Amino acid sequence: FLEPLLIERIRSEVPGLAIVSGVPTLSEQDQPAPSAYVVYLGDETGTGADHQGGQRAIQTVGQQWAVVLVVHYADSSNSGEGARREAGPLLGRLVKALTGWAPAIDVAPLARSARQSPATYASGYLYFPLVFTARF
Amino acid sequence: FLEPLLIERIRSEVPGLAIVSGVPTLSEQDQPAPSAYVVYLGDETGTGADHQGGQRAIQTVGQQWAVVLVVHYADSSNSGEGARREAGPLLGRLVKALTGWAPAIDVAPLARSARQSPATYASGYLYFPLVFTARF
Amino acid sequence: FLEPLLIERIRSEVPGLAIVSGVPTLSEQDQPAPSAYVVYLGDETGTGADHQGGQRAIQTVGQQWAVVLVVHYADSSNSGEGARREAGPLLGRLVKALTGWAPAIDVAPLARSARQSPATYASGYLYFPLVFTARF
Amino acid sequence: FLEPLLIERIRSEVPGLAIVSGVPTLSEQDQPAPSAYVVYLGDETGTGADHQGGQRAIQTVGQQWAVVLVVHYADSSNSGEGARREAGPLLGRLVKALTGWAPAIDVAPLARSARQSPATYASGYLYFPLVFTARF
Amino acid sequence: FLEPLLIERIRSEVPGLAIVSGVPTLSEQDQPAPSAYVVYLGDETGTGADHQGGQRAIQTVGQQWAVVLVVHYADSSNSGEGARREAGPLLGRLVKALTGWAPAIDVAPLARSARQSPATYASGYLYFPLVFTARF
Amino acid sequence: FLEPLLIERIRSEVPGLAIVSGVPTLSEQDQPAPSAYVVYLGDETGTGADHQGGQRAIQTVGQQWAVVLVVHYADSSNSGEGARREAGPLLGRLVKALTGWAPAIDVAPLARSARQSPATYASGYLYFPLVFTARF
Repeated sequence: FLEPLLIERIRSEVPGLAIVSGVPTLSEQDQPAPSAYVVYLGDETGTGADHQGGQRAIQTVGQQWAVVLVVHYADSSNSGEGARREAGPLLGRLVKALTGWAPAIDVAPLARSARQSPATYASGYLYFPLVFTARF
Repeated sequence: FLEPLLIERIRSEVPGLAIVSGVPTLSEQDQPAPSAYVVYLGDETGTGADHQGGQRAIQTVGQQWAVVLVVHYADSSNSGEGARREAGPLLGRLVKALTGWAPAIDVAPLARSARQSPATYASGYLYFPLVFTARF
Repeated sequence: FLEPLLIERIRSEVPGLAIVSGVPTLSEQDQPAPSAYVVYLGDETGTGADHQGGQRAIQTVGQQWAVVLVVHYADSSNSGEGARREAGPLLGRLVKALTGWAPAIDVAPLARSARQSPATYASGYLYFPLVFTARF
Repeated sequence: FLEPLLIERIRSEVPGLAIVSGVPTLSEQDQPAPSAYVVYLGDETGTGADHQGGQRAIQTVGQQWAVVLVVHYADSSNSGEGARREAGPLLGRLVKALTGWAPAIDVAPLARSARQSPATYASGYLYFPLVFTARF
Repeated sequence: FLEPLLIERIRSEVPGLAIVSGVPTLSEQDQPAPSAYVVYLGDETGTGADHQGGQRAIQTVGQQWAVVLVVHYADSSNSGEGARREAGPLLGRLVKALTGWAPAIDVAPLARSARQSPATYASGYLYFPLVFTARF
Repeated sequence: FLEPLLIERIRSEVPGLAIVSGVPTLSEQDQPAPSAYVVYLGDETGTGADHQGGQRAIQTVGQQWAVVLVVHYADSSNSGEGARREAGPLLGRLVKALTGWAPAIDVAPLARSARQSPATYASGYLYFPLVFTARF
C-alpha cells in the first residue's frame, strides 16, 4: 500500500504522439505511436503458509501483470527483424522500471521477471502475451 | 443484522458536488467530485468450525468489501504526487468509519484492515483495487 | 410437495399501491409502495446421509430463499433512521409468515432464521442482501 | 433407445386451446390454456459401478426431467385454493404417464417420483420448480 | 490423422432437397428434407494410463460425437409412429457408416455405439439427444 | 523469449491472393486462397516438478497451438479426395516450420507433433481441429 510513490516515476508518458488514449483487442493498423500497452491477466492467492498472518486474515497476495508490445516498425508483414531485436533494450527498460523498481518494501516483494517470459505471435502483424509477476 | 444503526453515521454524503449519482467502470474524466466510490468484490463462506452453530445452519459468514479512489487532483497524467499522498489521511478516515466502526457486536466481527491493502494503477489516470474484509 | 396450502395465507398482497408488479435491480426512486421484494439466491444439495433414502434417489434438498427491503421512508439519503428501525417488527413478520410457518411437515423442515442474517447497504439509498434458509 | 414406442401415448395434446405453441420464462398472463409446460434441468453421470459395462464405455446415464404447472384458475392473486388442490390428481396423472410408464426396459429404469418433489412460488401468480428423475 | 480417407464415403449427401444447408436449434417446421443433422457435444481426455506415451505428450484422446434426427414424417403431433420405427434401420445405417467404419487404425479405435444411446423428446414435434463415442 | 528470431522465417505469407486478412468461424465459401488459418486452443501449466525453479516463481509453461486447414480444392461436397491427400505434404511442411523449428533453446522445448493429431469434419465442406503442443 505504498507503490504510488514510485509508480509516479515508473510512468513517464512513453508515447509522444498518443494523447489521452486510456491504454491500459489492439488495432495494429492505426496506432499513432508505440505505447507501453500494459495488460492484466489475473491474480494469485494462497494461505496456510508464511504469507498468512494473525489478525485481519490478510496474506502476501500474488499479483499478475503483463504488457503488450506494439512497434510495427521494420516489421509490417516483412519479417520479425526490428520488432523484438530493437525491443530487447526496450523490454529490459520496461521490465526494470514498471517492475522490480519498488519503494522501501517489507512485505511487498514486487517480483520481477527478466527472462522466462515467452511470447507468441498471431494476427499477422504482432502479438506478445507477456507473463510477469507482481506479488503486490 | 444490526449494522444500519451505525451505517447511518458511516455514510455522510462525502461528495459536495455529486448529487444522486448512485455511486456504489469509472469515468476519470468528467466526475464532478471525489466521491467514496465503494465497490463489491465477493464473499467468504465456511463451515465445520466455530463459525457454524446448531439450529438454522448459519455460520459467521465472511464478507468482502472494497472501495475505489477517485481524486485526479494534482495527478492528471503528471505524477502520483497528491493522488495518494493526500489520500493517506482520507484512506484512514474511510477505512476507520466505513469499516472497524461497528455497533455492539457479539458474532459480527466487522473486520478492518488498516494496512496490507495493495493497489495498482492503470488506464493512465488512477486505479485502486482496494482489498478489505467485512466478515458481516 | 404441500407448501401451497399455507403459502396461500403466507402471501397477502403486502403493497397497497403496487398492482401487477410481478415483484419476485430495484429502482429505489419510483417504487409506488414498499412491497415484499422477495429474491432468490441458490440451492443446497447433498447425499450420503440421513437426507438420502432408498428408491427414487431423492434426499432432503436444501433450499435458499431471501428477500429485499424497500422502504425509503424516513431514509432518503438522510440517515438510517426509520429504514430498519421500523422494519424490525416488519422483518419479524416477514420471516415468521413467509418462513417458519409450514403445514403438517414430516420431511419438509422449512427452516427459518430469526437472527444471524446480516445485510449491507449500497447504491446510496438502501440495500439488504438477506440470507435465509428454506430446506424445501 | 426405445422410449418413443410409449412416448407416443405419453403425449396426448394436453391443451385444447393452445395450438403449435412449442411448449417444451412463462407468461402467466396471456396463456390460452393450461398446457403441460415441461422443463429441462440437467443430467446425471457416473462410472466405476454397475452402471458401467465393458465395450462402448457406456453406463446407465442419469437423466433429469421436470415440469412447470400453469393453471391460474381460481388462483389469480387471490389465494392458493384450486391451483394445486385441483392439480393433485393432475400432478399424479402427469407423473404417472410422462414418467414411470416405460416400455419393456432392461437397462432403462425410467425412475419416477410420486412424492418428495417440493415446489416454491414466486412472481406473484404461480411457480412450480418440479424435481423428477428420468434415468434414461 | 487418417479419417478423411473413409470420411469421403461416410458422407454421401443424405438429403436430396436440402442444398448448401451447412447442417452440422432445429426448425422442425420448414426443413426441406430429413438431413443427417449431426451435432457436437464435447470431448474426453485423460493421462496416466496406456493412452499416454513418451515424447509429444499425446494420448488416445476421447472424442464425443452425436446426431439429431429430423423426420417429421408420419409424426406431426399425431403419435410417435413412423418417427423412430422407420428410423431404426436408418439409425443403424447412420451409426455404422458415420461411426465404426474406420480405415486401417492402430491407435484410432473409432468407438461405435449400436445400443445404449437413449433419446428424449421435447418441443412437441421431435427431439433426439443422441450419445455416441468417437475416441478419435 | 527468443522465438521471433525464427518466427520471422516461420511465417512466409502463405496465401498469394489473401491480403491483409488478419487470419489468426471460417467462411468456407468465399475465401480467396488457402491460407494457413492458425487457431488458438488454450494453455498448460504446472508446478512442483523440474519445470519450477527458484526465484521468479516461473516454470516451463505448457503452451497450446493449433491450425485450421482451408483448401476446398477437389473437395466441394464431392468427396474427401484432394482435401487432405494433397495436404499431407503441406501438413508436414506446416508442422515442421511453424513448430519444431526453434532457435537455440535451453528451457524452450518447442514441442512438435508429427502424428497423433486427429481431425474431424463438419459443416459439410471441411473442418480440421488440429491438436499440437508448443510448450513455449
